[PDB]
Amino acid sequence: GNMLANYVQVYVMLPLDVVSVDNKFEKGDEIRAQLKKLTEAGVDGVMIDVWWGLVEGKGPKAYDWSAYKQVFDLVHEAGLKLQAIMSFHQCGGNVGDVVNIPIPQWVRDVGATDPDIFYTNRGGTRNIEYLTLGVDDQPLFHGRTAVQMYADYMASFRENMKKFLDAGTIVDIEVGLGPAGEMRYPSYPQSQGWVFPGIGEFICYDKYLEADFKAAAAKAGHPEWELPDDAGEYNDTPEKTQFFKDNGTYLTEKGKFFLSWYSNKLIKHGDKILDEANKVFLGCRVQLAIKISGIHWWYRVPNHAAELTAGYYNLDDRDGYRTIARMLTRHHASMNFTCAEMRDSEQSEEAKSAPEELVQQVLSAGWREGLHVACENALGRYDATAYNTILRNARPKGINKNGPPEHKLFGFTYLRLSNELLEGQNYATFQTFVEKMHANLGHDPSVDPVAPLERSKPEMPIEMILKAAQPKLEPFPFDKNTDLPVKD
Repeated sequence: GNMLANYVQVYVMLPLDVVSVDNKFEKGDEIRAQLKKLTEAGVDGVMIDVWWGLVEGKGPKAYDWSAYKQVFDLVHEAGLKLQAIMSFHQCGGNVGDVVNIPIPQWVRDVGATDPDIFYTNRGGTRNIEYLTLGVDDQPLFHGRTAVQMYADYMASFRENMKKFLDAGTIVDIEVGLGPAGEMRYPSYPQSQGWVFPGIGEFICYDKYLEADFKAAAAKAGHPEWELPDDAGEYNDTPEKTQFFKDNGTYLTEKGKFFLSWYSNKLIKHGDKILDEANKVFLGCRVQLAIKISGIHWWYRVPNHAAELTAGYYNLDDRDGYRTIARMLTRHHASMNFTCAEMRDSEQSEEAKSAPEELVQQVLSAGWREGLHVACENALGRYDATAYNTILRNARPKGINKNGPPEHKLFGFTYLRLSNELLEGQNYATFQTFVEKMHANLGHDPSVDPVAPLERSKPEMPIEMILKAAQPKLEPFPFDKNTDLPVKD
């Protein structure tokens, strides 16, 4: 047979500051020159955050797409594909961050009288990076619900970016579903004192979510159940808490119920927003995608505390990522993950980290459910070893010289475009990496054509999503090293 299906697309994330904090595009010459280097390297496309805080920052439904239209023109001009992130979250916000784009001010002004629009921890601190899913359907924003704001925003995107959708330049719409665009709770915020590898905190104490839990608990026959109060704080370790210790509460009926409620609220948050995104982009030659955070710390202990507080109900015998993958199937949505470049030996022992096992579990879960799985690197790397790790995860069993690979990533996106990537040995090493991802076949402008987006299949009962959690299956086999390594 033939081995064309070993080809893995490579995308490059554009710089964080590509559009200025005042929603102006001022880097036309630089970007054009940078994209020229990417085409010379055989890159398939680029990816960009489309910041809600810029486009709708001046007022409700006051959409200004003018800066992004200019960037998209340069990408189209370059013959590159484009993945657009609907970025409903804050950019920056930490002391020292250069690019700071909070969510629109008129949205946050509602918090002056209703601070419960923000994800809230047990101590009462409000996180302003992203609106709590508890107000998904609360009409608090000049009459609109949060989901309405997101759907209207994506609708205006489709109408205004018609030229690039019709031409096929845009191939993916990534729907931001939480902090950093990731479908998770803000369980480890730097802005509130979290330091790696703290277990994080459950962030479900805003009045809307607490009322939701109260109702669910009452209906379950346990009105005495309250939200956890024994889980510790951001920087604790699992054994210093009653919730996560051995024979802790997370193993009790009470704990199991809360964790199920917590993680299920997140899954249905994505399910409903993907449903509305599917209707907005119906007929467009795009695939919808979500982004899953790579919470690799405390993976090597039974409590998986850091994953649990982020909203991923993942245990040694419970696959908290295949449930998410099962939810995505009806939307034909792709699952975008991270940590593609990480090796277990690169992490510290005290963090109980296992990024390789995490990546293998997530990829395997997506592949078991027939999804397109794509990945990013979590940290900026320019060394051959990082690329060889990505190559391993891109084709776990290497090249199939007489057919399609057993499994493969649908794509990889490199974080992140910069001048240091495009100079000297960094650029030469990157170009070799693209060649190996393409299986030495060369850049293919027409690979993986995107079919017109079809309507989501019928919504599943939560039982069908939860069925995927157990029995937890072993991951598909991954080779230790790629068969197509890059020379240092």
